Amino acid sequence: ASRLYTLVLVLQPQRVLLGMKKRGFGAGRWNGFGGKVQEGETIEDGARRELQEESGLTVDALHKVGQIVFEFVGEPELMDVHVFCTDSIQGTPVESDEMRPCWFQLDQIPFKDMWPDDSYWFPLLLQKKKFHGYFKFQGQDTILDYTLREVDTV
Ligand SMILES: Nc1nc2nccc(-c3ccncc3F)c2[nH]1
Repeated sequence: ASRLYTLVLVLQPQRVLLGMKKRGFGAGRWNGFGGKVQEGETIEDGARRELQEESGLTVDALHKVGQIVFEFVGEPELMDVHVFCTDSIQGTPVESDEMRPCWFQLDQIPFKDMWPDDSYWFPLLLQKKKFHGYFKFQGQDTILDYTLREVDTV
């Protein structure tokens, strides 16, 4: 019982693009760009589509960097998040009713205003490591337990 999601991080040598979600699930936290994968769509095509819908950017080749499975206690569906990065985009990040984008220097990633698991795996993404993670949450703030391991093949 799992549902597919994508997450794209635009990660350049000295800065990363994040978006502040304004409403809905995850609102109030900085995040990459992503969402649910659609019927008849590959995961990578879904990742590219979500980047455009949410940020206004067009991506040239996505790299698989991780997979994170989220369990929220008391919710039946696990969230199977496929994480991608890119360093080459076209377009200017667009603020909309759903998302406020901002570039961050790597030393200033706003972990206090992100989902708490990001503090664990974002540093691997910054060092160009690939990973498989699992995080069990109670509510949206408490990690009850987790696993996180580096892998050679996502
Ligand atoms: N960067 C990041 N960390 C997260 N932690 C827990 C959940 C989610 C999440 C957000 C939106 N849709 C699905 C999800 F699984 C996270 N996204």
